[PDB]
Amino acid sequence: ADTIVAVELDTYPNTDIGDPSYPHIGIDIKSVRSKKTAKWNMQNGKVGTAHIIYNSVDKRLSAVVSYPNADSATVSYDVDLDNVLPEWVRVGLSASTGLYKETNTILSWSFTSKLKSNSTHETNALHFMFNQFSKDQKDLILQGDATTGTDGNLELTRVSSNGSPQGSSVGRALFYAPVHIWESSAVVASFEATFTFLIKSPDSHPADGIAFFISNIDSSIPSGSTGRLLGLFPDAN
Amino acid sequence: ADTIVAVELDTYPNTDIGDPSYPHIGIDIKSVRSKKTAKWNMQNGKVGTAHIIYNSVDKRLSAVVSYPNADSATVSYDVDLDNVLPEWVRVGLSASTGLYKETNTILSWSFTSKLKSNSTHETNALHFMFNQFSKDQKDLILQGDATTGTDGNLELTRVSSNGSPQGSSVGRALFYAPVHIWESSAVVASFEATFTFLIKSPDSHPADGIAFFISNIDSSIPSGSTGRLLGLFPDAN
Ligand SMILES: CCN(CC)c1ccc2c(c1)Oc1cc(N(CC)CC)ccc1C2c1ccccc1C(=O)OCCOCCOCCOCCn1cc(CO[C@H]2O[C@H](CO)[C@@H](O)[C@H](O)[C@@H]2O)nn1
Ligand SMILES: CCN(CC)c1ccc2c(c1)Oc1cc(N(CC)CC)ccc1C2c1ccccc1C(=O)OCCOCCOCCOCCn1cc(CO[C@H]2O[C@H](CO)[C@@H](O)[C@H](O)[C@@H]2O)nn1
Ligand SMILES: [Ca+2]
Ligand SMILES: [Ca+2]
Ligand SMILES: [Cl-]
Ligand SMILES: [Mn+2]
Ligand SMILES: [Mn+2]
Repeated sequence: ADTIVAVELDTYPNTDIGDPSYPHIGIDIKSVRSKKTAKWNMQNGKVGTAHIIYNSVDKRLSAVVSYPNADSATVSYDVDLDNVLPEWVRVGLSASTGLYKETNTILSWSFTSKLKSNSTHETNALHFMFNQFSKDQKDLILQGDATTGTDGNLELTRVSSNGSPQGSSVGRALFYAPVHIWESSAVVASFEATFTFLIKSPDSHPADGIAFFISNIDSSIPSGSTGRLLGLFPDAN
Repeated sequence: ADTIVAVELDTYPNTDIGDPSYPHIGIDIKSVRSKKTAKWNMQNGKVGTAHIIYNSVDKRLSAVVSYPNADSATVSYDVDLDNVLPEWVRVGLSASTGLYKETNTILSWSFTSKLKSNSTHETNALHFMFNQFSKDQKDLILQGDATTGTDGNLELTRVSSNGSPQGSSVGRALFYAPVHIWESSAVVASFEATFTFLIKSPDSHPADGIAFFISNIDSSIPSGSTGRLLGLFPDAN
């Protein structure tokens, strides 16, 4: 099975598998049942921003989601990455719909990682930034329904000709290169990610959400992970 | 056959392919016969640094090689990358030995590329930095004889357990992800690369050199490209 660390922007309450009763952001460590959540006043049709940060000094994974002129939703959690992930991983965005639906449109995505070994500036780093996406975005691995379209955006889940979202869709985008996120010789390991997103839904209840995730390098969309499993997990354990 | 743009640090004069009669730096555009060169006072067994810069404003590819407390060697040449390379490329380092030999050790390597589209801050960027190479360096594609060591270095060509280099060796390391180096809607496409290198020879005569190159994404070492072809070119044309 894949190993997943994720921050979920969960638009649909699946109370029967642990979700609080409202849209929420959550920190997911090898399970769709979030280790920590916070209430998220999601806004239909508006562009939001997510920021995810980790450092190995405090060993705290944190995330904040916001819209311009609204209160932010924020969540933090203890995590030792040497403990949960392999040394080398890929990073990605995932989204899904199920019975209920929403656009899962990514307008920008940036990531930076740094791994300072043993010595006094002996730092390896990777940074990438996408402020638009091309039709052939060769440095992304697109999985499932994910496409990079005419608009210059990444559509994680299937969108019709008119821009209207489709149900029972799942897609991910992974950065092409593996990332060295820990090494036992590192004096400080750290990363950050940011992305801007447009979740819009004709439905009463949008579903199901978007996540930034870190996985084993050979991760793929697990079977039956559309809808509530957010393209990340094979089951709800 | 591959499409190659390179900066060569050429330690061995092959004057029958237009090398000048001394070690030299050169700019190579689809041929081992450099479009331009400058004399380079190579220093056997000392750590040197190379810096390669390109912007699409001036459309000029420039390179400097130096050692601490020595004069530098510099070369520049007109290059429209859109006219030479595909939109997507890989970036790498190559070296070879032939009948004469040298260590072709890389101690660090960084690269940054930026592509500003149509719009006003519509920048995509990639940056990586290796100040130490690990034994399993998963974000490098190693070709031929190249290896990464538990000593933290990248040996592009074959070195024996006792430290002495081998003849008839060729090896390359390419960053794992494809790089978007130009786009027809770009206001500015630019990049820079730096590496530190250690070339040592027990011989009186070191050969053959190290190069930073940009290639078609599917580039591989041309058959028989040891010696003067620097692992870059299938022939001397
Ligand atoms: C919200 C209004 N409700 C509550 C009244 C609702 C909505 C749809 C069905 C519901 C109930 O019940 C059944 C029951 C059955 N049974 C078998 C004959 C008896 C167990 C079969 C189909 C449905 C549907 C349904 C019919 C047609 C097409 C698809 C679905 C569907 O996917 O249901 C979900 C899975 O079914 C199997 C068990 O079902 C109970 C689970 O929990 C029940 C509460 N529930 C279901 C859902 C929507 O779940 C889907 O969409 C979600 C949002 O996109 C995703 O998170 C989720 O993964 C799934 O895709 N939300 N809450
Ligand atoms: C293994 C013992 N060694 C090492 C001690 C060895 C063996 C033979 C030679 C050696 C060295 O050196 C030279 C040097 C010269 N020079 C000019 C007066 C001085 C710059 C001329 C000939 C030789 C020969 C030699 C003599 C007779 C018959 C054939 C060769 C021969 O090199 O054939 C080799 C292949 O050739 C094909 C290319 O053909 C046009 C080249 O133009 C000729 C000028 N030349 C050849 C060389 C060396 O080329 C090899 O080594 C280079 C350095 O590693 C590589 O750049 C090159 O690709 C090739 O591996 N350098 N200049
Ligand atoms: Ca949910
Ligand atoms: Ca030469
Ligand atoms: Cl590729
Ligand atoms: Mn949830
Ligand atoms: Mn030359």
